[PDB]
Amino acid sequence: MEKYHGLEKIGEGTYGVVYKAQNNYGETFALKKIRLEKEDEGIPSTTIREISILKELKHSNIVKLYDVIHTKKRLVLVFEHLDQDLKKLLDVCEGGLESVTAKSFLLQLLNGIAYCHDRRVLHRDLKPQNLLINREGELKIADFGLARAFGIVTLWYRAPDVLMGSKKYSTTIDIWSVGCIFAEMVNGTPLFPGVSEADQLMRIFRILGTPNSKNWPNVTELPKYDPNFTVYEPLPWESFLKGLDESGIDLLSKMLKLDPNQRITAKQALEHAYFKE
Ligand SMILES: CC(C)[C@H](CO)Nc1nc(Nc2ccc(C(=O)O)c(Cl)c2)c2ncn(C(C)C)c2n1
Repeated sequence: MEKYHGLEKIGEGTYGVVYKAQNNYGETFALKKIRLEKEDEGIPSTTIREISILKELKHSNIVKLYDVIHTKKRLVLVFEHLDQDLKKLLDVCEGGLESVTAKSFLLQLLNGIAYCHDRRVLHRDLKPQNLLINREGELKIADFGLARAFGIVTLWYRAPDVLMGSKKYSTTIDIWSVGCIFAEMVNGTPLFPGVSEADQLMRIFRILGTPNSKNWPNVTELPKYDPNFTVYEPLPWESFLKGLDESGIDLLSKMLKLDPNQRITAKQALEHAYFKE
């Protein structure tokens, strides 16, 4: 427990409970105590190695990992502390964020993602709960790389190929989640708040169109593709987006391509005219 005190529970995060604490030097940290489904199983050395490599992620928009504390069927990660998450901010912003704010958060999110992607680190569970925000307006991403170590459930940010059973390593999956978060920041409200896997696909297809072999070649190869999906035409973007100019809609349309091979990358998104304005 590397001598920390004043453990204050922030709440229950994705892989465990998070506490604000101070060290014996009086500096502030966030401690994540990893929840172990099978207490007896123990954490293998390969897992400890996969988490510790994440200390090498040093970027102004990635939450810094300082330490990995492993003692006796107990696993604690020491991170920098941030004061809020984007979910808690969006909860008190009626209608969503001002255009200048959403653009500033999207830029920072894509920068942090570009950095990890260049190192072949995936997130795969991006959501407003893991986009942390300080009082200076700086956005930093939490939990990048942890899905590789660790694998009720929010489906709202999951790409349709993942929902249909794709399992391949791919950077495209995080870009879908960014597009869903972008729309949430401008609309106020989540874009595809599904209640199950089947309903999550339906919410997506109702807005963006049911996929087929012509608009997504090779879609029929996904394990849970269903040749009976209801057929929905795509809606015009202007009709379910608000407070976004032409460039913003354009950028958003590129992140929400159903076919992952046509989806914009993080670095491509950072070059888009939306950010020159
Ligand atoms: C749900 C919890 C566990 C949380 C939000 O994602 N995780 C969570 N919240 C943090 N900060 C706060 C502090 C206070 C509040 C508040 O409620 O006022 C919130 Cl939401 C976040 C935080 N800082 C570093 N980390 C690392 C551990 C990465 C954090 N993880």
